[PDB]
Amino acid sequence: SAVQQKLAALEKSSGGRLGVALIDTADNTQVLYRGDERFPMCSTSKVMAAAAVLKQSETQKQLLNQPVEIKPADLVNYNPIAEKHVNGTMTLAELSAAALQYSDNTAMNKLIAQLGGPGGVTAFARAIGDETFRLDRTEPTLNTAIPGDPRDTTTPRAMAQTLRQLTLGHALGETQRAQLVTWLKGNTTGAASIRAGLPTSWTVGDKTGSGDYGTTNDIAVIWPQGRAPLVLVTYFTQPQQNAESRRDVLASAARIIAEG
Repeated sequence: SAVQQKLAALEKSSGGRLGVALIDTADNTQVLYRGDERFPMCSTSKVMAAAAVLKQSETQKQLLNQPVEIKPADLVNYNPIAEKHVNGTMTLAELSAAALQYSDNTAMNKLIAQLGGPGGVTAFARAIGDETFRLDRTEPTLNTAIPGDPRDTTTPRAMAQTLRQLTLGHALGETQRAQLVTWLKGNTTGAASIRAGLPTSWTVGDKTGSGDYGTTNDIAVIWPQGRAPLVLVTYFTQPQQNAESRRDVLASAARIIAEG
């Protein structure tokens, strides 16, 4: 496969380890590169926590409007939105939007708490048929991305299938799914990642992640004009703990995929 040789070449040029899964919902064909290797999720895990809260709201129909206190002690390392509301409240919807669209880490920790800890996020993954995802820690320590460490990892294949079911499938109810899609389409952190390798005409919803070891990730749902949507996951990590982020690799991987 030409796409697999070009992805292997991109990886060699980059000096890191690249993982890719594409699902084409037209024929449900899959393109995988290191699809069964584990990669640190970093903030791409926020999608699962938000979806788990949405699933709870199918029965607790007013759950997303519940106010949650933001206190100074709740603040961690990166809280662009929560900081604007310390000693006030945010609703669970506002926290979900902040975690997804601004990668707010305090918001992620509040979602984890609502689910009863990391094990409650993992439980949701299992409930929708994802046996691979594991969330072990809260923010910010889930981003340590230590080589070989299985904590807070998943595989590209697994995350593609799960993102498909959440956004285009029916793992969530109809209003919950629509809300997730709307949040993802509204992400503000993704301009330099998958979006940058795709035609400007295509609609993307995505969630970025970054961490130590130069870990640079993006998971996306893509709606090409007049064509079936695609799911694309791109994970990348590097050998030096201090390595710089490489969002250009993810753009390049998307461009390779789009060429095919």
